[PDB]
Amino acid sequence: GSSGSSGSRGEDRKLFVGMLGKQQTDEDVRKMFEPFGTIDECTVLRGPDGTSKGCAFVKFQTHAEAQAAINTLHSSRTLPGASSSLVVKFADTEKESGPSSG
Repeated sequence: GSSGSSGSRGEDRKLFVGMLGKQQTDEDVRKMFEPFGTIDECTVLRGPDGTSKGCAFVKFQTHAEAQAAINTLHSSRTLPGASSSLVVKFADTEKESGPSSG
């Protein structure tokens, strides 16, 4: 009842996608994630042989849009030859936490 789903911690547009296949690329993911918002920055994590390690970061135009995707995309479909479904969850960027004076 207009409550429950909405409410996630981590104010960060960027998102961490997993369970990706060599077939799926920035193009697919982008056009596949766009349907849930306008993407601005999309980078895929690959190795030396341009092989999709199985993860990619997505940066929507706004947070609201970011959550939208996950809400659904998250464990939604099961890309070809992929153990689990499309694992979509907010991403985390190195931070600086610690004592203020010392």
